[PDB]
Amino acid sequence: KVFGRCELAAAMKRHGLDNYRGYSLGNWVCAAKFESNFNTQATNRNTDGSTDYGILQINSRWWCNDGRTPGSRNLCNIPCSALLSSDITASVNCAKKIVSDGNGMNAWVAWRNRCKGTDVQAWIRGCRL
Ligand SMILES: [Au+]
Ligand SMILES: [Au+]
Ligand SMILES: [Au+]
Repeated sequence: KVFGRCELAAAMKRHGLDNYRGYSLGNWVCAAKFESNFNTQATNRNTDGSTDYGILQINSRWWCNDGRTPGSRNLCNIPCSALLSSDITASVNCAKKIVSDGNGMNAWVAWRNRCKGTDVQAWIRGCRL
């Protein structure tokens, strides 16, 4: 599914991402925009052989098993295809774990390069939350 901006904001809000680890909702919406263009099905291969899955582009090197990422971990203990569902619960729950691990949202390259230090509240503007 390709979410609408305020549609994703609302769904991320109900799953408890708004100020989760101090990251306002706009950070999560901004990161999803630039990671996946709000598309739950987005998949992108990394140069290292891993693949990024879903609306928050969670990586197979560390977080999920896709069956083809040799020498890697599955710390969310999920097949990566679970990250492509139109229900974003699995992506969210895995991301809480990622963002909690000491590197915060800097684990998301699109966030660090396109969201961090920006006026991210603009991503939730006009949304009913
Ligand atoms: Au949801
Ligand atoms: Au949830
Ligand atoms: Au994020």
